[PDB]
Amino acid sequence: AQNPNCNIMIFHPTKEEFNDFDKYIAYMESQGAHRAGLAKIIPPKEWKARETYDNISEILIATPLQQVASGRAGVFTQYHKKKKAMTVGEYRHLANSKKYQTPPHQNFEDLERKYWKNRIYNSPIYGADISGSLFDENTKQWNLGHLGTIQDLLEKECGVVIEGVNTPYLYFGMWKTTFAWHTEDMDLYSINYLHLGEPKTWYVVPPEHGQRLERLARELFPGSSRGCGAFLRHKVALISPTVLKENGIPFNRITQEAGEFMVTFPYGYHAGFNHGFNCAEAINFATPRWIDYGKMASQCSCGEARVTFSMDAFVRILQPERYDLWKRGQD
Ligand SMILES: O=C(O)CNC(=O)C(=O)O
Ligand SMILES: [Mg+2]
Ligand code: NI
Ligand SMILES: [Zn+2]
Repeated sequence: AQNPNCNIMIFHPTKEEFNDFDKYIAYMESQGAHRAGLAKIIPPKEWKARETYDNISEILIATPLQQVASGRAGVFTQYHKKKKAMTVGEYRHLANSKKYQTPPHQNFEDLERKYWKNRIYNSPIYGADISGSLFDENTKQWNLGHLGTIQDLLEKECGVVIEGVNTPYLYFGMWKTTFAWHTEDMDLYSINYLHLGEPKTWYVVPPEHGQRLERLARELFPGSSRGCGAFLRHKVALISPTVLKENGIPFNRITQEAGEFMVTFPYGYHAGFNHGFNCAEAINFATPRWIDYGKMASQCSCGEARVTFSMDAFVRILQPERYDLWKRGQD
């Protein structure tokens, strides 16, 4: 078995290997990459996402989210308070202000220490989940707006044609902006490209050990667990590496820098934080190997998770027994 310790693997495809996206994902899996839940892909030196980032300031962040924490430093939830709209230029200025800017630090490890010590005492503002793309239309390789759609994959594998669409999302971050522990909708893959700015630190639990994280989460968030049998789908709970280690949960960590891709694999729980002002683009995707994960994915039916239009068909076709309860949660 390849990669039996479930380490995060880093790949350096050549320009020729960067042509065929599906083929390269299957290659990475042949080397055991998926066992970690997360892989890094460094593009060939010849590649670029677009020519420059000099003209992005007028993008609108219609609903910036202030991420307010509750709990203790290593075990907390966050809720998202909606703020007034602002442009990317306005948000960048805000991220760089004395109130929000990255503190002085020695290296990524020192910054990570500072994050976990101090995150809860601040409420950073995240421009998350903005439909759109920063890839140039002429970028033919690993262009996250030109991937094969999940609806087409389901139709290719299973023969059933379904409604729905699959488009990317932009994320504008600042210091301490946080992504809570989660797997993707329907335990899909994700791919995330860090277009510009400061790094993003990731934590990940191997898919084969995801239920260990779920059992810890139920212990640490016991009211939430009584409320919903899949409350990590709410995407609000944080648990620090120190607490994971104290409880014997297998995990790994890595820092993504600008110009790098990360892929999360089906049922790979992940969480993390941004180091300073940045912009990422991410989208969900599927492969043949996903289908079995999609059929077994947990679902939130309590009403909290509320998701896209296109998840309806995935539940309806892959999980018909669960469909009626899940759809009630959507309505
Ligand atoms: O970058 C973020 O805030 C969150 N991203 C992801 O969870 C992802 O790409 O799957
Ligand atoms: Mg602009
Ligand atoms: Ni994710
Ligand atoms: Zn729920």
